[PDB]
Amino acid sequence: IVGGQEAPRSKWPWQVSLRVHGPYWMHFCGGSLIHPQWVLTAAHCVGPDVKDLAALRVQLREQHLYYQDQLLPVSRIIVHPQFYTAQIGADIALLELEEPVKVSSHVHTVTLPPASETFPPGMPCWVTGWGDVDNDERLPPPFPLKQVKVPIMENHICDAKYHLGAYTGDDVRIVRDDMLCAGNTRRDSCQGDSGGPLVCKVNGTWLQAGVVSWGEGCAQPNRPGIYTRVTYYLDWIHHYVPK
Amino acid sequence: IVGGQEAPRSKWPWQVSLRVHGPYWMHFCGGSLIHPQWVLTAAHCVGPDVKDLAALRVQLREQHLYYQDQLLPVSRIIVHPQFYTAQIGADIALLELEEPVKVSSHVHTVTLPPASETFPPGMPCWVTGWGDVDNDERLPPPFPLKQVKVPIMENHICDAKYHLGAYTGDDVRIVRDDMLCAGNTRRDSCQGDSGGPLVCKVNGTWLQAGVVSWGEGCAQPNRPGIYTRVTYYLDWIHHYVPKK
Amino acid sequence: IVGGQEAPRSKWPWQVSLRVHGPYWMHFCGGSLIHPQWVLTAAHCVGPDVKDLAALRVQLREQHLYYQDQLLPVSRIIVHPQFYTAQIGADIALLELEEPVKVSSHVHTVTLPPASETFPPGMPCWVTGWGDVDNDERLPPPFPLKQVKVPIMENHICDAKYHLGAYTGDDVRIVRDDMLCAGNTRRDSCQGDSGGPLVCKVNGTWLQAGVVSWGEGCAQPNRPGIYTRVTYYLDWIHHYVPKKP
Amino acid sequence: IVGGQEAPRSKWPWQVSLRVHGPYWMHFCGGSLIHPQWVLTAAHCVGPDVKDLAALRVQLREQHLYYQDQLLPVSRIIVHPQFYTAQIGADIALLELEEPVKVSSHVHTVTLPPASETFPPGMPCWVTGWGDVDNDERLPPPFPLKQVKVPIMENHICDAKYHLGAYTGDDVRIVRDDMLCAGNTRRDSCQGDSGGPLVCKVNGTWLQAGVVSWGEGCAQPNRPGIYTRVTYYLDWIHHYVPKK
Repeated sequence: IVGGQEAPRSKWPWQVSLRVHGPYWMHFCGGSLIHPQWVLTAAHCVGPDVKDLAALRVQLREQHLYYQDQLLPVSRIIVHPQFYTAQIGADIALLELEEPVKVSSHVHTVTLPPASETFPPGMPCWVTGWGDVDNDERLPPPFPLKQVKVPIMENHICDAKYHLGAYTGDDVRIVRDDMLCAGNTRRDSCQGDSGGPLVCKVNGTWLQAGVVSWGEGCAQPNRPGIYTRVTYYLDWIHHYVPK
Repeated sequence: IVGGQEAPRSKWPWQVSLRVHGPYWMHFCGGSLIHPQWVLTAAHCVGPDVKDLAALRVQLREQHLYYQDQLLPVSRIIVHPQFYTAQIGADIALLELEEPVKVSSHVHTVTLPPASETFPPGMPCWVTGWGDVDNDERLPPPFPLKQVKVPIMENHICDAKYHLGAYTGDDVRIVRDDMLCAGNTRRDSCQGDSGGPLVCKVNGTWLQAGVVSWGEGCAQPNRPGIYTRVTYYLDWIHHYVPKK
Repeated sequence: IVGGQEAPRSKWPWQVSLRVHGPYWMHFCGGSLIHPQWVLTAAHCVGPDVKDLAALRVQLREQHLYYQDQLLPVSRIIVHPQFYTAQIGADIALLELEEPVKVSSHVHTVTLPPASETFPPGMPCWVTGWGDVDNDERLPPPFPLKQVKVPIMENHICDAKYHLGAYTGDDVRIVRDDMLCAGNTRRDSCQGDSGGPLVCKVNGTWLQAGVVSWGEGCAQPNRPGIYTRVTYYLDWIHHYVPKKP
Repeated sequence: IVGGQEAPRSKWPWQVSLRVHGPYWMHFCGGSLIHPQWVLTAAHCVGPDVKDLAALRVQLREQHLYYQDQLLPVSRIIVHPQFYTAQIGADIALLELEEPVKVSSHVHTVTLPPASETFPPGMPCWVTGWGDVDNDERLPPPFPLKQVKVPIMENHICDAKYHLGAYTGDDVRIVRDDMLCAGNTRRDSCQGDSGGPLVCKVNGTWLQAGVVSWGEGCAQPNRPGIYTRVTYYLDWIHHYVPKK
C-alpha cells in the first residue's frame, strides 16, 4: 500500500494473506473472505499455470504478518477459465478452504455488491494489504496491515490516462469493461497487495467493489491502480459460492 | 539464444543491437535492418510508454557486442497503435535512423515476405541475437552473436501446448493469428533476443518470418517461443518504410 | 545461529539487538547488557570508522525481532583503541545508553568472568542471536531469538585447524591469545550474531566468555567460530563501566 | 581504476589478468610479468586458503578483456607464508607459468627495484588494471585496460590519514612498514585492480614500487590506496625468481 497508514485492529476482518511454501510460508498476495469456506483473490496470484495445492496456505486477518500464524490448507483453486494475463482481464480466482472458518467480530466475511450496483466516480473506497509501500520498497517488519482511501474513477477517464505518454491508439482499450480504476500519485495499491479487496461503504454496508489486479508501477502519474470489477463476475462467483 | 552456436561473420548482415543510455550504452533488444534508414523491432522493447529518443542508439551487425561500437542516433520511434502487451499482440515497432546507412556484403537489409507466405512446419528457420544462453543465464563476454535453427510449429498446435498445465479454457486463444511459434526444449530465443529476427530461407532468399516477442521462460516444456508474424503487419510497415 | 533452537522466553535476559537507521531500524549486530547503562559488543559492528550516534539504537531482549520495539538512544560509542580488524584482534566495544534501563527477571545484566577463568574444553557454553541460520541464509520472519550449545576448543588446536588447507606458515599465529574458539560443522554463530554473547554456566552462574567476532564462513570444516576473549579486556571494560554498587 | 583513462596500446606490456573458471574465464585480479615464467600478484587474490591450479589461468596484456584471450596455465602458486590478511601484511604471491612467454615490444617483463631504492613522497607513479571505475561501479564493456597517475605518499602521513575519523589509537599502526601508499579522492586503484603493479619511472627505467593490496573503498577522503612494498620482499621474490 502506497501513502497508507497501519489499519486499526477492528478494521478489515475479511483481509487474508496467501502464503507460498519456501524457507518460510511467505506472503505473495492478498484475498478477501466472502464466505466461511471461500477466499476471493486475483487469478494472476495462482495462475494461469496450475500450482501444487500443498505449497499454498491462507492466513486470516493478522495485524502483523508472520507473528501469530495459523495457516489454513486450501482444498481447491478455481481460476476464471477466460484468464491468461491481468491486462487481457478475467483476473479473478476462488480458494475453497478445507474447513469453514468460525467467524467473529475480528474475523468475518465481506458483502459482495448486487449486479445493479454502480459505484459512482469520486466515491471514497479503501484498499488494504501487506504489499510494497512504494516502487521496489518492501513493507518493513513488523509488517503491519496497511489501508489507504482511494477515489473510484470512471473507466473511460482511467483508459484516457493510460493513453497519455503512450504510443497505444486512443481508440484501442487498455482499461476494459470487466476492470475498475482507483488511486493517484499519493495513494495506490502495489506489489504484494494483488488479490486484496477494494471496499466501499454503501448504506452502512462495506461492499467489495474490486480485486487488486494490475498497474504500471505504484502511484505513477496518469497510471492509477486497475482492479477486477466484482459486479462483472458475480454470476461466476455465485456458480461456486453459496448465497 | 538457447542451444545455439556463434554465428559465422558472413551470416545475418541485417542483425542490429538496440542500446539504452546508462553507465554504458547497454544492449536491451535486437532488431533487423529492413531499409538503409529503418530498423524493425518489437514494440515491447520501446513501448507502450513514450521514451526519450536521445537515450536510444542502434548498433549495426558486430561479431562481438561492445568491441567495435559505431552507435547511430534515431530520429523517430513508430510503435503499432494496437500494441499494449506482447500477449495481446501487435508487438512490432519501427526505428527511423537520422541518416541512411551505407550497405555492404557484411551489413545490409533483410527481405520481408510476401503476404501469402505462411511458413509451414518443416521450413528451415533461424533466430539470432546476443540474448541469454538459458533462463537467468547471461551471454558471457566477449558476447558473440549466436544463431539457432528452430522448428516452426502450427499456431493451433502451439495454442494447445500453452493450454497444457494451465487453468485457461481450451477455447480461449493464447497464441493469436498475428503470432508465429518456433523452438523446443533445446532450441529457443531468450531475454535480450526480443525484437530480433526469425528468418527462413525460401527459394534461395532469406525472408523475415518473425520478430522475437514473448514466451513462458526459454526452452520450457510445452512453451515454445512466440514471434510477431511479419506478414500480418506488412501494410502497416509499408505505410512508413519506402519500397526499394 | 547455525544448528540452534528458538530460545525459551525465560533465557538470555542480557541479549540486545543493535539497530541502524534506514527504511526501518534494521538489526545488524548483537550485544549484551553488562550494566543498566552499558552494552558490550564487537568493535567491527561500530568501527573502526566513527559513525553518527543518531543513526544507532539499542533494543533490549525481545523473543521476536521488530514485533515489540522500544528503541533506546546511545550517548557514547567506546571502541578499543587497538582495534582495526577482527583478525588482528581487540574486537570489543562499549555502548553507553542515554538512560539506565530498569532491570527485571526478563531483562537484566550478564556477569563478566574473573581474570583467572580460561573456559577449558568440555565446559557447557551457549551463543545466542538473530543472525543467519546458515551461510547466506537469513533468519526467516518472525525472527525468533536462537540459541546453540557450542563446544569450546583450545586456542592451539583451533590455530592448527585454521592452518589446514591454508598457505599461512604453521608458526604464523592466526587464532590470537585475546581470542576464544567454539563451534563445529553443526553448531556455530553466523552473520548478524556478531557482537552477541558466548556465555558459559560456571558454578551455577552464567559468565560471558566471548563476544562473537569472526570466522571463515559459518559451520565450515576446520573453521570454528572465533570470539573476543572477555577476560583479556576486563581492565579496559572496568575503565568505563562502574562495578556493581 | 578510479579517475583513470584507457591505456595506450604501447604502454604497460607487463600487465596480466588472473582468470577463475566459471560460466567463463572471469577476471578477478591483476598481476605483473617480472620474468618470462613468473607473475607477481597479491596473496589475497589466491589465498590464504589453498586453491585448485586447474581453475586458474593467466592472460597477458590485452587492450580489451576477453576479446582475444590466449589463456596460460599456472604450474605453481607461491603465497608468502606470513600472509593471512592484507591489513596484517605480506600481501604478495608468485605464479609460476607452465611455459616461459616469448617476449616482444608489446609483451615483456617489468624491472624490480634494488633493495636500496626509496621512491620519495610526491614521485609520479602509475597504477593500471581492469578494476572498478568507482565504489560498486564495474568497468563497462568492452573492458579497456585503464591507467592513472598517483603520487607516492610517506607511510607516516598515510597511517595518520587512516586514523582521521577512526577510533583506532594514533600510536596503533594501520599502514605497516611492508606497505606503500598512493592516491587521492580523484585517483585510486579499486576492486579488480588487486595484485596489479604500481610502477614509477626512475632514470629512464620503469620500476615496480608496489602491488595493489587494500584500502577503505576507492578514492574515499583520508583513505589512500595501500600497496605491498616490493623492496620489502625482494629477497623472498629472488628466492624463487631468477635475476636478470
